[PDB]
Amino acid sequence: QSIDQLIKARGKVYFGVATDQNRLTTGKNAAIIKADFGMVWPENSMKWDATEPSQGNFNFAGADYLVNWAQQNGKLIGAGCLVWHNFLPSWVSSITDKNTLINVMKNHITTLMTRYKGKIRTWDVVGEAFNEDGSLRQNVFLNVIGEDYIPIAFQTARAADPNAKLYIMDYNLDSASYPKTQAIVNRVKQWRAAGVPIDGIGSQMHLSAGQGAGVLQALPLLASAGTPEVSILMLDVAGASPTDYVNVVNACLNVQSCVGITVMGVADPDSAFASSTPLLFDGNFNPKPAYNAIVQDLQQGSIEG
Ligand SMILES: O=[N+]([O-])c1ccc2nn[nH]c2c1
Repeated sequence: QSIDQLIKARGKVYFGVATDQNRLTTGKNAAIIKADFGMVWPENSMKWDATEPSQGNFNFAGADYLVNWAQQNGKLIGAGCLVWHNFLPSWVSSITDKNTLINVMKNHITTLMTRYKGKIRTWDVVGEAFNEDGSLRQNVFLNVIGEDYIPIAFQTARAADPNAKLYIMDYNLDSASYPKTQAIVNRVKQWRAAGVPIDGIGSQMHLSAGQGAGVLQALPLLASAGTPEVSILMLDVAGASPTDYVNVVNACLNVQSCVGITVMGVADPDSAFASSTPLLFDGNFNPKPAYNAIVQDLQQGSIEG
């Protein structure tokens, strides 16, 4: 059974997966994605160091392949991350002039979003902007531009493609009592109050065993920022326990504004954390216990009021 179909039947938008051209042309990835997933994200091909490796020199072959494959196969597309300290070329992080960095950031945003205008459901505009203690991360953007870089990025994105849902994403938002979780909620509330167009918070859920249960409290806390959407991104779970995975899925189901879940890949050998066997399919492309547990969970209705 298809977990995407099953989650749609429970009123959600999608169950998605990260992929790219290499995956689609090897293994059984394309067959599994066609059958079982409803949204794709580029694993690597939309990163800044993939797409703009030197100034104004855009590389779109990989991203184009994924977007076209998704279109041809009737899948939604998410993409990102546009402004991120990760995977950022040294030509960017060496800029010291404020107006230059502002325009470099804006052109990166606008060029990527314009190319795919109208085709992308969700853009992750700003990623990993917070320190663990909840203060803003001192990346090049914060150091050179200051905290206005976040509002500027979102407004620029809204202008470039008003159809897209614009997200901020971060990791270690998996515990309701952790400082980072409350801090992103607080900052997003105040950005939105000031007119900054943040449509979603995406929680990047690279989990260790046993962390699924806590998401049942963290995800509702994230939703309390009042964004129209929240989502689960980059999901994998060390050990791939059915209990962890079912708890994450149920957190999504419990949170009205949660639109869906994206897993970080299809099969274990293709994970960056392969030795932790953290995905839903094994090295034979058979569904693992966790996949089947999710299927059982989604088939079984809850008693609603
Ligand atoms: O959910 N995802 O797996 C995922 C992968 C790569 C991304 N880049 N920006 N957002 C992303 C989400």
